[PDB]
Amino acid sequence: GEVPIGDPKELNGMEIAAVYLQPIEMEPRGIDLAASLADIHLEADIHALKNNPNGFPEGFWMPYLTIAYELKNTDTGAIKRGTLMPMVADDGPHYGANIAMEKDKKGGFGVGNYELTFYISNPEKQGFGRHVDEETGVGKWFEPFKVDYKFKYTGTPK
Amino acid sequence: GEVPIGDPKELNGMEIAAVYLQPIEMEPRGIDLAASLADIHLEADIHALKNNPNGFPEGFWMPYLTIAYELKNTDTGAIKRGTLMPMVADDGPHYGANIAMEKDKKGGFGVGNYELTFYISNPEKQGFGRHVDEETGVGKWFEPFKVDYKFKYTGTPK
Ligand SMILES: [Zn+2]
Ligand SMILES: [Zn+2]
Repeated sequence: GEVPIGDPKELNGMEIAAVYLQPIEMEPRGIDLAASLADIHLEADIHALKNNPNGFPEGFWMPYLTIAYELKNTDTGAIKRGTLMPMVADDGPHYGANIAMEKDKKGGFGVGNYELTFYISNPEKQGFGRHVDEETGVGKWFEPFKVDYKFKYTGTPK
Repeated sequence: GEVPIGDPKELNGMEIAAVYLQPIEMEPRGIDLAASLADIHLEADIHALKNNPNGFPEGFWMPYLTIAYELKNTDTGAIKRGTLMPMVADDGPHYGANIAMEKDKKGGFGVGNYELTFYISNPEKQGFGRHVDEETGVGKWFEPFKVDYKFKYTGTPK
């Protein structure tokens, strides 16, 4: 199951949605938390809107983004942070991370009320280039920004 | 104002076409050869085919590839190698490099018959993941490969 986290935002020429899923078995091994040690996969779905000012066609996945996350259980105060990594599934690329929830004994990450924040930086931080000549050039990149979501976490999708 | 280089190749779930155009100005600075030192901008246009085996939607740009090129003037025997870098223009993302031809201080890269080779490695080299679970997983990435083109360079179009 895919559970939507809050409502998707249209910001800075992109549609930015958050969902969580069952833990994802991913390769290459070692880069991310193993699926068996996780309770969910947190995903950011980020695609260009129409009239994207940085030259991305409508619907294209936005690549080379840096996406940090903060996940807060507002009931318990438990907080965890990390970064999502780029990967591909049978239905296309996304940003994601396996996350231990109930499995994490270092904090109160069980069923409850959560706040999720993404801190998103533009592709130039990873060295992705942009044409700036008059003939082929595009608009300047957005400055780093945050999007916030509130959701109820009800357990690993079933 | 793109000049086609040879015939496009379809392999490993991708269409791989090459074009050149006038030199472009890229940010961030100090990575790509400066436009004034160049004669052309070489581009690799790489998009998913139908039924891409790694889950990329048809038409999507293929991101996180490592791509080198070798360019050989078959008339003079002059050969140069470099890297293509990911970037976005007003027509979307591509891999490209500004290249000195007539302006190459070594000489031998003027108007003539050329062989161009791309050497391409998969996204895992750059930390890109893939789902491997039964429900949403995708197959292995291609091993490093090359594709070859033949074309006539008719001079700097700047
Ligand atoms: Zn994933
Ligand atoms: Zn370019």
